[PDB]
Amino acid sequence: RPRFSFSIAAREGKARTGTIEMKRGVIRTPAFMPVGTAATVGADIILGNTYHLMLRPGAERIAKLGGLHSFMGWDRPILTDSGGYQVMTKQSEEGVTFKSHLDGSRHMLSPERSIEIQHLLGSDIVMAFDECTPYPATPSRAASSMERSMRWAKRSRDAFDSRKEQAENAALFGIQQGSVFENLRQQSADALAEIGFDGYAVGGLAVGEGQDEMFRVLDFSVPMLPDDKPHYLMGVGKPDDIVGAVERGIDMFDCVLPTRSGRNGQAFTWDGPINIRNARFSEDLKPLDSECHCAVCKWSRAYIHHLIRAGEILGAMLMTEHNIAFYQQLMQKIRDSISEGRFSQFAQDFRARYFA
Amino acid sequence: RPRFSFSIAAREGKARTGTIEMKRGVIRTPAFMPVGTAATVGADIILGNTYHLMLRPGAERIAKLGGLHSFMGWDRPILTDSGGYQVMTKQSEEGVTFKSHLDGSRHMLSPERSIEIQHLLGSDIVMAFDECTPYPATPSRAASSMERSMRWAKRSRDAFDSRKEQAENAALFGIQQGSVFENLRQQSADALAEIGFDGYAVGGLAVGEGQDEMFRVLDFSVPMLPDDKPHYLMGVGKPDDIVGAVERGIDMFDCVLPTRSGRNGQAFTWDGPINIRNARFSEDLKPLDSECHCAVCKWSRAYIHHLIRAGEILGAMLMTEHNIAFYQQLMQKIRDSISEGRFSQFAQDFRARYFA
Ligand SMILES: Nc1nc2c(CCc3ccccc3)c3nc[nH]c3cc2c(=O)[nH]1
Ligand SMILES: Nc1nc2c(CCc3ccccc3)c3nc[nH]c3cc2c(=O)[nH]1
Ligand SMILES: [Zn+2]
Ligand SMILES: [Zn+2]
Repeated sequence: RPRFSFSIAAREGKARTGTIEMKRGVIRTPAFMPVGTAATVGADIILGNTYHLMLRPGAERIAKLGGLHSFMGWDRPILTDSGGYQVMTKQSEEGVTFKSHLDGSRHMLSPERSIEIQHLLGSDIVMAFDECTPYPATPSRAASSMERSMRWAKRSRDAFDSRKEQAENAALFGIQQGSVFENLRQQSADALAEIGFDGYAVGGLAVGEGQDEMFRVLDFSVPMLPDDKPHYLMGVGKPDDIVGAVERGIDMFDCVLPTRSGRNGQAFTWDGPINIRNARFSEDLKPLDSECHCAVCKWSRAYIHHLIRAGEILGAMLMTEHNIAFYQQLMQKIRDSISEGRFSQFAQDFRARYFA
Repeated sequence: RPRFSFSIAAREGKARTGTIEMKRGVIRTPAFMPVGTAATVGADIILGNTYHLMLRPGAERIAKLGGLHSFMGWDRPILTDSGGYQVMTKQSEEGVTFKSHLDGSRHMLSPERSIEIQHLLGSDIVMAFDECTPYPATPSRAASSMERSMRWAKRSRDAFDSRKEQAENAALFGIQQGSVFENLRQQSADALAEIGFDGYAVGGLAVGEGQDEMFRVLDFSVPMLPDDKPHYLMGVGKPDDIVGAVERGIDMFDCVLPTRSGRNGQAFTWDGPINIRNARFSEDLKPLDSECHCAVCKWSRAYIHHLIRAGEILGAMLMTEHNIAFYQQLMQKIRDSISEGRFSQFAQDFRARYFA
């Protein structure tokens, strides 16, 4: 396999389905990328949590232990974020400084240090070091923030290219910013394409703007990115957010929801989310989702309800496994429907059932 | 398979190894019986938690859902306790009354109601309704308590025999009491044998007495029980407690330790218990136990350490899976060594390593 090759196998409207080939494995797109620590080692790529890892146990320590693949027992691709979003504290053109709440140790984050940390973690897809602009933002502040992120994007590119093992075996994604403003999104896309990256992320969304505004921003933002490269929407999202983002040309997704909801009693089903702790499930013998193929859907809603209400860790684990599996089944149905030219119909059918 | 058949295949000293045949499966002895809600569905029999189940969701509701086997997705034998130990509040010759902290509902427990609840749960091994005598106890109070438990044992026998489906398909164990007093233990054993049960439990231990006292009580108590029937030590115990109890003729065990320790960072290993949260494991690449065959022993001590320190539910789940698996590997090595006539040597080797 090559270091990085993205090929589009089928299209329907703005939606695409295809593959990213990397040395450690093939990623089927559109892809959902789950938190790597969420369950036992389906997903083609998992996330490492750069910000958490640089605090505990530290990037150098992870490298001493053989890198994240050996550490987590996962030999397929891993994507890491650049760490600044999670941090953001004192910011400047050099980077961000912050104090660890874990032990008071001081940490600097800069484009160069972010790339170095991700190199030490051994991730396969490295994110440029950006500034996630807060929402809402004025045009002036969004522009200043986006401009700093583009200078940091070039510094991330150079730092990545200066590490031969990283340049030859990993891939680097640039991150578009610009808040909700079309002209800043265009300026950011042009700056990123002039630098050149392996894939392009749409950053600065899933920050509280709501689905309508998010879709409006995707409508003009995704076409600004190189069509022949993967498009990664960071932090998105609920199942209906994912369907609509694929309809707007997104290829890759991550979201805290499947694992967070799995810890707070919420299960995703084709009939929408349910809170399994509710008394209405105490005698419900149907599996979590009727059509779900996951291992949990052996276990009834009644039993999972019981486990969670009883405080048993098994309950939260089964809920999390189901949610992660549901997201991957969603992505499989998206990929198959695009490939078969029936994605528009799938999206309509999905939304009628999910919101009924 | 018969309703109940216990056969002893080999002996070494007071230790025995063999099988209990029941309609739903064969139980290899000496057996460890794990909490059924502890992990996904090795163990030959699991425990139901009668006291918890009669409060949530209620025995009638479990029966409406098809009984515990269907509810928990476990088609092999299940043992249930009689519920009074866990309850013990107002006590009398009729039984015990108590108020549920969950919803203030009033509940009575009597020998008849305890047997009925266990019938509704559908368990395969039913415990007689006893009074677990507190420790320490005076001879007079231990005697009064033991005498009440023997009257309740006969009432449990009669209630069990009056339910044809239970009498024909389940088994009933009587529970020896008498605190630490040899003459009361003898009186209790004689009373139970005159009633007649399928197996005999040694109750009233693992209540704070310490291993020396527990072994002293087993030394004279286990020989009082019918030799050709299984001997169940309730609530025991740490791995070294189990080894010494097998050396004294016990066939069946249950204990909260594997799951409790799995939730508080403690892992059982052949080199003794370790607290995985300790910083000394942050860079330890060895699996939880070096010789352990469980699935966790793919994962290093360093990674499990990280997961638990990071608050990830996956960490507690892997710890619990390892501990349950370690207990079953312990029981397998006990059974094999007795069968091969090398159990005395195994016990010596186990204790030298476990306490080194
Ligand atoms: N670098 C960066 N990360 C974002 C994340 C975290 C994604 C991430 C990837 C991999 C691991 C953890 C987190 C966002 N989450 C929601 N909205 C987000 C926006 C951004 C953004 O603009 N920039
Ligand atoms: N009925 C009874 N139970 C006991 C338990 C719970 C065993 C149990 C079995 C199955 C499920 C839950 C609990 C004890 N636990 C520690 N020491 C114990 C003593 C007794 C006892 O004397 N009587
Ligand atoms: Zn499922
Ligand atoms: Zn193990």
